[PDB]
Amino acid sequence: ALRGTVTDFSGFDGRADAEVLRKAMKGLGTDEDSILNLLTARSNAQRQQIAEEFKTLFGRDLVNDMKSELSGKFEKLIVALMKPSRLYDAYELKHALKGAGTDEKVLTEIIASRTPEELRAIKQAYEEEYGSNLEDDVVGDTSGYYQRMLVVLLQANRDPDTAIDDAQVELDAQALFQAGELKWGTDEEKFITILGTRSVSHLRRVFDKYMTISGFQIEETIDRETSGNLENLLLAVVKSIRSIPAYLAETLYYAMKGAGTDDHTLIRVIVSRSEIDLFNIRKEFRKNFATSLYSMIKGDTSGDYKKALLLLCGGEDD
Ligand SMILES: [Ca+2]
Ligand SMILES: [Ca+2]
Ligand SMILES: [Ca+2]
Ligand SMILES: [Ca+2]
Ligand SMILES: [Ca+2]
Repeated sequence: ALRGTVTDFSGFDGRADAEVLRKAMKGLGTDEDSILNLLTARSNAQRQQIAEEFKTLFGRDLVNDMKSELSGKFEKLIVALMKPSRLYDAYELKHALKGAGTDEKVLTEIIASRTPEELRAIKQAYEEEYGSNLEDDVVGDTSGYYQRMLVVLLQANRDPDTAIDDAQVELDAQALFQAGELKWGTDEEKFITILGTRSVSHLRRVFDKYMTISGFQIEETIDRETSGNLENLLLAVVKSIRSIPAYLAETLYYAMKGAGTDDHTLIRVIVSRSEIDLFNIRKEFRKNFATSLYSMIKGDTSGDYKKALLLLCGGEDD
């Protein structure tokens, strides 16, 4: 079902590749084309072996050399591509948090689209890497119901997917109805508990029944009822429950759609999902925005950046 765009190379020889990267960097200037062409053609696992061979062959650090050679968005793109899979999200998170300011958009985006299983792994990796607790870190950087919603999510405790209980679907839909529209003010607590812990197949049935019952889609009530970070967060959770590929295909679009471009987001989503479901994130992008992801990047990006990007994504028509 899920499908990425980048895969393992068939005739992979880590040693050969490491040499191609040395030549491409040795001497005056760089062959940014030889780098971008090689790296976006190997799975992330293979990129770790290549970086291994490079050290054992030349006693040099691949990532550090490139950090030295490449620049701007291309660097940032290659540097993110080199990051080990099990550590990238943890790396993006630790970076949204740190500093004086936080990037809630990253916290929301990562915490909402990632499955419980991935939330757990992301949690282990984060701790072993920066010697800190992810929760403790988020809690300390956020507040209000936004913080509570995140923490509920960080528990990666969401209920399991069993046969749907109708009476239970009705009870939950009616509960959300009374907690928002039929209430003077909002009972965010109920939204947080039901949205953050119920099983996926269940909540999907709850979204429909709630529409039937109120004439609204849960998304509109959320918008009518809430505001700020909690709003964006809850919209993010509802979207992912419906379809992560679609929710991510949507946040990518809004990164480019605007005049400029949010390269950070554009980079993060493509890289992070390249080997998970970037293929599906592609279909949902065409179906809902009429354009293929390809053509959209092709128009907003440039340089080797644009070249690497399009090769990771690929597929002109979607
Ligand atoms: Ca050089
Ligand atoms: Ca540089
Ligand atoms: Ca209300
Ligand atoms: Ca609003
Ligand atoms: Ca633009």
